[PDB]
Formats: sequence, C-alpha cells, structure tokens
Amino acid sequence: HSSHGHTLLLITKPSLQATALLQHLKQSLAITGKLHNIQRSLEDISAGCIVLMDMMEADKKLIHYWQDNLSRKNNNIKTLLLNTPDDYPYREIENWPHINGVFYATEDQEHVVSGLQGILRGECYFSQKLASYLITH
Amino acid sequence: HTLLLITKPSLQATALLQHLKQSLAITGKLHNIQRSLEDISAGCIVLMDMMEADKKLIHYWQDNLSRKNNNIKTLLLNTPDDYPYREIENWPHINGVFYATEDQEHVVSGLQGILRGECYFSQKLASYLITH
Ligand SMILES: [Mg+2]
Ligand SMILES: [Mg+2]
Repeated sequence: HSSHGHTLLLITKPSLQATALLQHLKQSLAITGKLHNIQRSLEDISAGCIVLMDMMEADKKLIHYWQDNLSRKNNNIKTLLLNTPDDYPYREIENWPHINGVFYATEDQEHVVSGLQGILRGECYFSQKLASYLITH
Repeated sequence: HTLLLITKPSLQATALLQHLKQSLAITGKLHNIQRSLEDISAGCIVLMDMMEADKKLIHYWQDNLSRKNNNIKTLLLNTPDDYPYREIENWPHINGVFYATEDQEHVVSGLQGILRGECYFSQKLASYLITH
C-alpha cells in the first residue's frame, strides 16, 4: 500500500468525465493521481507512475509518441491500456514498454478497480491467453 | 427526470454517468453522439458533450432535439468557453452550459439547480439570453 510507491497518471482527453473516473480510482484505491492530455508532451513523469493510456484517444502517431517517450523512462513505471479495442492485436500490446495490463471494459468500473488493486499488489492484468503470449515471449 | 449523456462511450463516460445518477438520485443513460436517437422520453436532461461535437454533429443534434419532444432540457458539457453566446442561444431547449472539466461538485450543484427548475448560466450569459 505504498504512496511513493504508486501514483495514477491518466493519459486521455481532458474532460469532466475523465476527472470523474480519476477521482473514483483515487478514492477507491487510496492513491494520488493526475490527468494528462494525451495530445500534449510530457517531460516530468514520477517514479511510481501507473500510466492509464486511453486507447480510444490514440491513433498511430500518438501510440508511437507515447511508446517512444515512455520507453525512455523507467523510472519504475507501469503502463495499462484503457478502453482498448477488442482485437487490438497481441503483437501490438507486447510492443508497449512496461506493459502491465489491458482494460477492455467501457461499462464495468468495478472490474477496473479490481484490476488496479492487483497492480498495486505486483500483479498484471491480462487474460490467461494474453499473459501466455507475453511470457513465451 | 432522467439523464441522457450524449458523448463518446468510454469507461470514463460511464463513471461520470454513475456519479451524476447517484448524486442526483435519478436514472440515466449514455448515448453515442455519433448514433441517431429515436425516442427521447419526457423529462430528459440531455448532457451534450461539446468536445465530441463537430459542426455536422452540432447541426444534427440541434436539428433532431428541436424536433422530438419539447419537454426536454439541454445542457452543454465540456464547453470550450469561447463557444460564442450566439451559438449557445441557437441550441433548442437550452438550460445550461458547463465549462469546467475538473470541478465535479460545481456540475452536480448546477444539475441539482436544474432539477429545481433553475438554469445554469454565468451571469453574463444569462443576461445575453434574457435580452435577445
Ligand atoms: Mg455505441
Ligand atoms: Mg461550469
């Protein structure tokens, strides 16, 4: 349960609803967090960051941009993909640096809280089939 | 009264809808801004997500919401804030405009005002609407 530790970085289109989701995750997880505009560059990324990368706001350019500059880091960070297309290819997921989970659900907040509680415990959030793909390799 | 959040479907949109439903004690639904809508029940409070609206979609939603059940209320969500007053005025059944993308409590308080029959406009925008 460390605060230094872990912090949420929600990278998406800034919106009232993104704020509502971030506040809900912060309160449910008892963690600090911030929202960052997916279309804006970032220089300062804290060490414990759990990046929630909004795939519905990402195109090929932004995927490349966020893959490129997050790989420069670590900095001990974890990337989880949010609002992920069904059938986003496994080959593409693997190419994300520091990839720790994939969220598909657009309706089940509780699903997502539970997954993030796992990440705080050192667990990834992958289906059995995707974890197997990633492990082997 | 029921909430009709018209936006791009996303986990965060569901999170906001749930928070508004729970804060206001009303039912609500999410509708994809890029899809047509047939039936709008009476007493709907439409939250129209301006960040997901381009000029074709504004024209579409202005057109079909002015048809289809004049017993509705429209509020603009995530409004750019230099959105022109004359544009706001052209929305049918316009009852409020939210600019804040960070202050949920502001917005809840505004929607509880709308439920009491109040509008949610800045003083200057209200003055513009009244004297038009
Ligand atoms: Mg849809
Ligand atoms: Mg406001």
